[PDB]
Amino acid sequence: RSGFRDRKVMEYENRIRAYSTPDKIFRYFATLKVIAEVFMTPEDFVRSITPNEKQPEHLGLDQYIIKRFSQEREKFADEGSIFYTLGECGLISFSDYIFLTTVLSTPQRNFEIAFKMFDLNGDGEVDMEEFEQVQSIIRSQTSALTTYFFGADLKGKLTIKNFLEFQRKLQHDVLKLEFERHDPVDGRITERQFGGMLLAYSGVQSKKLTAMQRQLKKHFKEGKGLTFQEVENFFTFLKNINDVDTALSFYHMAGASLDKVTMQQVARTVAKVELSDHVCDVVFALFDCDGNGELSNKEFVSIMKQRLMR
Amino acid sequence: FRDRKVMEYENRIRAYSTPDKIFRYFATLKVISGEAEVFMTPEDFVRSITPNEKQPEHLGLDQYIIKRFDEKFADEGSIFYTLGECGLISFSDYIFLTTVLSTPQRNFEIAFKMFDLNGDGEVDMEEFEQVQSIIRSQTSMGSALTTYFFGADLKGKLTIKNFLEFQRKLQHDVLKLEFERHDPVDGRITERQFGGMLLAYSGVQSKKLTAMQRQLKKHFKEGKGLTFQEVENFFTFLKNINDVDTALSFYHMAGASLDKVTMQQVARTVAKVELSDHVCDVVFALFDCDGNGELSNKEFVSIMKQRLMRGLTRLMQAMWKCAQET
Amino acid sequence: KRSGFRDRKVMEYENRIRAYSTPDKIFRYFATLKAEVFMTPEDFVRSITPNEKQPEHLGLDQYIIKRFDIFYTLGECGLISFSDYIFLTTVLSTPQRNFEIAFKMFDLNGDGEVDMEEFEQVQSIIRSALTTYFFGADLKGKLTIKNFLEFQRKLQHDVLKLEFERHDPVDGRITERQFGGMLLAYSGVQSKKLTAMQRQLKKHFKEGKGLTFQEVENFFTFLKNINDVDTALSFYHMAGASLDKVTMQQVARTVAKVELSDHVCDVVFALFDCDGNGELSNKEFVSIMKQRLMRMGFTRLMQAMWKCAQ
Amino acid sequence: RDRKVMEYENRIRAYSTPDKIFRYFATLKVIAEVFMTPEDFVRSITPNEKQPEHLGLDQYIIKRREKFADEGSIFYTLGECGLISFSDYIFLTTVLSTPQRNFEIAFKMFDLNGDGEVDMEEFEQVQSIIRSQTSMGMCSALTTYFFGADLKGKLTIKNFLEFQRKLQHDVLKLEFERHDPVDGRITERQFGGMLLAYSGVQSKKLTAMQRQLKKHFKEGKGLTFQEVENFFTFLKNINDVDTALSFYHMAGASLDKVTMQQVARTVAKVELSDHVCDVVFALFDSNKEFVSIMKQRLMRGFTRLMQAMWKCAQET
Amino acid sequence: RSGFRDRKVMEYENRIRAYSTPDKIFRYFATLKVISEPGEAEVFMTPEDFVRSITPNEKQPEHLGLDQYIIKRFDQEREKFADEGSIFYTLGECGLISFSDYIFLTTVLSTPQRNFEIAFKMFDLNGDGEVDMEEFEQVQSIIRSQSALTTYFFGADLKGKLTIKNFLEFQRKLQHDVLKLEFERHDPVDGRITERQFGGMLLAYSGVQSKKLTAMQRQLKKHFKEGKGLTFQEVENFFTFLKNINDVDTALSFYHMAGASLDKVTMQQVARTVAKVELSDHVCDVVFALFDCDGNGELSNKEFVSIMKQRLMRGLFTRLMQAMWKCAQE
Amino acid sequence: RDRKVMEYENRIRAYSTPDKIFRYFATLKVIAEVFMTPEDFVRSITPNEKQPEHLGLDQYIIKRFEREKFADEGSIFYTLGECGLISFSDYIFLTTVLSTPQRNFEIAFKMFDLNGDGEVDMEEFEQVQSIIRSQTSMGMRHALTTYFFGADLKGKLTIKNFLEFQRKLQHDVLKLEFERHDPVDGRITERQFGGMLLAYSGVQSKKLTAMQRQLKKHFKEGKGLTFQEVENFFTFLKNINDVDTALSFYHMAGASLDKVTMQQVARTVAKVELSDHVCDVVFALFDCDGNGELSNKEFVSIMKQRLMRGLEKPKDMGFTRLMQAMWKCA
Repeated sequence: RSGFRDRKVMEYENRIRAYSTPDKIFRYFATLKVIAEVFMTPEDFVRSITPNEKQPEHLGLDQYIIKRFSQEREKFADEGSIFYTLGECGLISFSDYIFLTTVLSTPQRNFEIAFKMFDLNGDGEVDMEEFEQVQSIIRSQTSALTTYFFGADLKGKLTIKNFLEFQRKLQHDVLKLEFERHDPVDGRITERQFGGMLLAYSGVQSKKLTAMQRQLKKHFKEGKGLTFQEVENFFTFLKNINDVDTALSFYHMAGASLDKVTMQQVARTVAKVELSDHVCDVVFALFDCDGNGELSNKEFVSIMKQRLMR
Repeated sequence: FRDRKVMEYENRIRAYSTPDKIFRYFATLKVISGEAEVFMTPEDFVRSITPNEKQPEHLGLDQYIIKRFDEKFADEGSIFYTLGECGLISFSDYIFLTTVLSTPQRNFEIAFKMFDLNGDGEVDMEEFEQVQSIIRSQTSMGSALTTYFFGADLKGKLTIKNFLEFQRKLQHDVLKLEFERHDPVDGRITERQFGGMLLAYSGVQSKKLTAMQRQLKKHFKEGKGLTFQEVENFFTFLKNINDVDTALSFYHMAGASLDKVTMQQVARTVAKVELSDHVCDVVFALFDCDGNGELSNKEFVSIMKQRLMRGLTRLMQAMWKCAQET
Repeated sequence: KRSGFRDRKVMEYENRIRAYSTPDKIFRYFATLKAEVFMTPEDFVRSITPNEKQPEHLGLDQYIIKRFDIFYTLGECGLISFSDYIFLTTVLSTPQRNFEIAFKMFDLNGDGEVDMEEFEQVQSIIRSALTTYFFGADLKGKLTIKNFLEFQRKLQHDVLKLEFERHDPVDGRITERQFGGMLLAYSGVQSKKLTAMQRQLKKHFKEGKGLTFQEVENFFTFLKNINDVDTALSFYHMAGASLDKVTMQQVARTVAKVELSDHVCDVVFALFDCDGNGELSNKEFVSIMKQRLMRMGFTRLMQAMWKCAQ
Repeated sequence: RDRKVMEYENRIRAYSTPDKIFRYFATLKVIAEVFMTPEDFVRSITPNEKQPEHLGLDQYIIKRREKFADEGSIFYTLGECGLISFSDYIFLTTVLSTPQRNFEIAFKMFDLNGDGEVDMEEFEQVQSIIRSQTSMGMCSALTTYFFGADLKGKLTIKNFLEFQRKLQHDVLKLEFERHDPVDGRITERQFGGMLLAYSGVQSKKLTAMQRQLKKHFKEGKGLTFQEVENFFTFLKNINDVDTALSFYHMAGASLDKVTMQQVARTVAKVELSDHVCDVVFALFDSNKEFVSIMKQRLMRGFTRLMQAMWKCAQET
Repeated sequence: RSGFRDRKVMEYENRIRAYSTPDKIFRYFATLKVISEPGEAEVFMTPEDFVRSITPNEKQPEHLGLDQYIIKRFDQEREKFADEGSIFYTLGECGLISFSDYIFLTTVLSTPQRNFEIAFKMFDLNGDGEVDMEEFEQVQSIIRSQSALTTYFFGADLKGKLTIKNFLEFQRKLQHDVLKLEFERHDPVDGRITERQFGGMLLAYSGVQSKKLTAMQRQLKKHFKEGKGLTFQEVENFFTFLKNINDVDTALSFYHMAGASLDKVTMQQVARTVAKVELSDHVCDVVFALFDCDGNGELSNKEFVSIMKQRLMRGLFTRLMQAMWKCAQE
Repeated sequence: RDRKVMEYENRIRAYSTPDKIFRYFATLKVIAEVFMTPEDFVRSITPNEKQPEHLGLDQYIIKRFEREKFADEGSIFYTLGECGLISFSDYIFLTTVLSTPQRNFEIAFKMFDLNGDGEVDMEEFEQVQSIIRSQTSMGMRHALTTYFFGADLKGKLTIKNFLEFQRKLQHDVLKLEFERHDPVDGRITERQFGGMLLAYSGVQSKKLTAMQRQLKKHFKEGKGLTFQEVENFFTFLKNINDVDTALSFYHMAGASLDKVTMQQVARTVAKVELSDHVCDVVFALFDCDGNGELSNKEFVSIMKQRLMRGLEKPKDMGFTRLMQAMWKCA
């Protein structure tokens, strides 16, 4: 089969994603050349950070699609998408690319502080140039919209409250696109796809997704599917693994069973979010010990941390 | 060796013996009433959790100082009174007080929410016994003040707020005893004792303590002294080292010199607290590269952490159990 | 509700009495009759079994009441006075070895003759109605290590049946979980390790066929030679062999001179194999058994090493 | 020179590979296979005893029906006229240390009916196992001996334990002889050097004994070999001898020369002659301590627990 | 029900193979007792016997056994005992193996090329390694330490040198000729072997893994690779693949850390690059049914390269403990 | 006093992070970036070498950005880009090239070039390193790319060229280790070469004196070893595996492990000529006791830890040496 080609193709695509210069990555994943400069569609962007999704055949390295340069022009983004704030109509310039990749992987922690740095008294404000600095610094651990951030004149102040909102939102749209790049029939994704998602940033544990489908097959949960809401609530649960971690440990030490009920519980009390009953059966299929239903917390929290961190 | 062989020993006990073996060693009183119980004074309590402090050699392991079931032992106010006795700490009070010293706020909050399913966090009496019990299964180690917490009927509840305050004052009362064991003079502490206090939970680091009294003196900055407030404050700035750490890192990179000012500025923005202009002399004295005012932030955040964390291959603990019982 | 928290605190207390109180304090708490206070065979087995809740109404100094109408050799109709307790306990515990040496201490030129006032002294030593049975009606009779061992030996058989009846068997058979729990008895919260047994059993079709009391006593005498059963299983392993249901049988046959039913094996290997193989965990097994059979340092210095090894 | 020489040797004994130990104490070479003689054997495991300096380190003596052992010393069943090959050294050293219990359980694995019979190749596996946990582990004419000349016979624990029992004995006579018995007796002091052969300070607590056996006119009598042996036999029991002494202790009776010979007859079923006891108290006086020494002497500040660990490990 | 009797018999025989003298072994597995005039006789083993005595778990014909043989009366005109051109012919007799040749072959089938190249170099300081007759006798003694073919090696006059290049080839044949005899010893049908019999060869030298074999057929039954059979050639390649377990153990470790899955594919890959051999899809299909993890096509590499090197050699906190159990010694 | 200092260092070289280690032994700061002089690099891996008491812990010689040259012409270090200065970045790479076996790179490179011996593009090489680092005790905590993959980075690297880089590096570092002993005329001391051998070895630093006394009574004491003498000895060492078996055979063969045989083993097993003097020193401290006999076992052992630069992450006596200390306290 031509499946030994995919294997070598992803290995390659992956190697780029994690060792090549920002530049090269871009010239690989981005599929649009506009007359003349290259841009990557939201889909491309996301596919550049997800490490296993293949690149469209004849597109690829230094091979893009030629597109001839009002409210009647092409639109790749969508209603609300933070990708419009990027000037174009949902297209991401190489420049926008760096910014965005570094606003995706850095913690609120860092920004909150780095901002407070330029507002010794206020809670955190930055002008057009101050911000340019907060990046050079933050980028050391990894005018499209400049006007969007500081009025049209560039004398506007950027607030940590607004930025966090900006990030907390970029993350939403990115997370949705990942749910989208799986073809959801009626808004639902497979119990297998959902796992593919939860394990993306991990080894070839892609084989334990079979250990899952069996577990579900047995208990008659073999095929409902996971809607985005369900997927998303899990991921807002995941932003707290730290608290969820130390919280799942106490339930352990207190001699309770780390089963579906206590996970749903640690979600309400530690992350103030209601988990779907199915998400838990699926987050268990592939995370309990072996059939146990005993959420192997150590192993869980681990994976989730790199998933949560891309 | 006359003192080091002694200390280096006591320091091993604190660090590896059973809570018990530690309590019998450091505790100084044994109150009689045909039955008797061993009580450690607040003084002993602090000495049992702060290394490099010799116990009265005459007292020591199982050697106490008999009293007659009455006479107060702790300062005027100290949370050590809520303990029922008059400043005394029974083996219970001890195991409890120490576990309420090492576990961070975070953990109690999360632990308390494990009961007030629909609210900030309210734990009744039997739910509390169940929170410590759980919390203790992590601490280095692992009737009088229960009324103080749940009324005299025991039917009241505790709040994660009031308990965090209880813990805040326990940490304060301790900080003051650790400050007292240094013989203040008009409320001042040696530039060397405060230094000592910092390197306290480290090792033979006590040689860089003399490399400090030399540098601190070439600059004529040894003699002004340090008040408990000056000190208490530095320690409130310590409670946020994680944010301090990752705050200095940006300043450093962003270019700025990590000098006496930057520290004080970071202490304000990131830790909402003022750092004594002289406290910084002592900190930089023994934490800056060398002559320069440039502080060695990486090493600073290192020590400061283990200082903030008195105690929290832990086979060595299990090989000890088997090195004596064999 | 907290009906369990209050229960687990009840047990914990009862277990601290049983493990710290004077023989006096003990007997009073469990003894359920009243004159002089006695404890039937049910009371006795319970006063030496941890995690067995005493009928609350009764408990401390609260016993039923009745008028004067091998637990029979004691005197009464199966009821055990207090002296008999302080005796039968010291007997049920101290091993053969000790009595032989205490007896061969008064019969230098034999195996161990012991008259009445010599038995008294033997008891006293060890510790730190039926006597008319042991030494004739004139008390000038003598007791042999042979008869005495036969005494203890039978007592041990009757106190062992007592636990087998303390599970209400259906047609002589007792539950797989009932037998397996009977073992773990003297240990920790390992009571949740049985749930993992019922699983290992349910998989290979063998979850309730039944365990004849005979199978239970044929497995206990097997647990008598542990010290050799251990040194033997260890010679097997080292000899490249495999510690499996086959061999465990062999050993029980040769070294203990007894037969182990394949079933009892499966229940044992169920909750003692290396988490699902067949490879008995000899070291771990012999440990629990020795503590089970009993009712110090470098014992944990080992498990600590293996954890860190991972 | 001595205090330094001996130490060196003791070390070899205690830390060198069997090969390097053998080649040291071994003194011969026949034609070329280096053999060691009973003398040499006992001298290898007896600490504080020096080797003929001219010989020693890879230094032997060349030879080419000259007997080297007593009339019926087990060292005859080895094939030679009393010599011990390298193989016979390894075999014997593990038969000396390893306890009966260990040999019985092994033999009993290969014997469902009886108590412990073993064909040739089985004896080889049980010996592979046994030796793979002896301090020494960390062909011979014997096998024609144990299993007929056809190699089809079976060994009994009775018959093996009996062999091992005789070996122990026959080495004791070699130890007790390597002292110089006059008329067949050994100095009060000599039998003391044996009891304390496995401890540091000898001549310290020794001369204190001589002082005490003088104060009580109990010296110069000399100890026979039967006496000395009857003692060590008593020694191969300290485990029960302990739980025995303690019992007499609590029972009220004082632990004296009498209640001891009393324990002897019941725990090891042997008669300790009076003089043997006078000598023991002479330098012991405290059951708790006493046992300890007789422990390290019976066996022969903890880098040994690391070894207990390799063992547990080898058995899990 | 009585497959038990079958095991004690099976064990007894390995114990003879592992802990007996070469003689007692020869006297047990050997099956021919050739007699001649007037009253002198000798015992020989056929190649089928020789191979059986080294391959554990194969039962010896009940009625034959210890000292029990087939009596043959002394005979290019007489009967042969081995395929056309089986080294066993270079031995002199017609495939028969004398007690002496038994001691030989055993010490040669085992030991590594390395050891032989080094021992030869000792006698040809300037050269690659030549050996006359007496020296070769020495090498054998050196290796072993813890009449018709001698001519075949050193000319008809014993005045001949033997080269490593050559001798090693002899070794190479011996090894190969034995492998065929082991394969053949599983009654092939149309030169192909059962799936179970292949596992048989692979687990041959391991303990009592004989129940995993059953676990295997099941694994195989699900994915319909139930009974296609294995050619000898398919086998011999997996076996020369094994002659590299080292470069393969470290190769699989890297593929592991490098992210990649240890599937039926990467093994093929590993064999290609590392051992310059091509593994057959079916061979891998059997290997995984015997070594996949829970049964998810994930090679348990660790325990695999472990069981295989034992098979490669025909060997008849564990180490993390072994280390310090001596480290405290140094 | 001087002891308490050294201990610290080793203890840092042993447990500290690849950064704490770097900021300690590196001696420059260019304006701003920290660097280490080849002298520093070597100094950081060789245990017991003292760091200029005025530098160390975060201290450096501030330097200002045919300029200041820091290494004997030709040195590989120059390929690092700068004038011979090793940057932390390149510090790790270099320590992970020195410690690991040639075998590994060979295998590792095969994964990315099925056809040939092995090639590796710029990013594929990033993977090899990454993986290979998981091994080393350095990277188990923690410029030239252009030299490697052309200027455009679109080039390829060979195993050959690379192994050539590794080869040339192991050398230049051995030269620097040599020079950092204060050679006169180009000769180290009988005692300093012995030092070199037992460098990454235990605290056996009280046997050099037993060695100087031995060389003494034999008029060995006082001639010195050249660098070539030492080099060939280390090249000899690049095969202690075959030399271990080679010595072991000569032994059983019956030959004595003397200065003459260890000279013949150097030739046939490594195609290198050992000099009498290097032999005299090796034997001076590695002979059994008195006879010229080599204690080959103990010899190979030590030489191995030395051949490993002590950079081979072995948790063997790890938790042991430490937990042993506990003992010597209770």
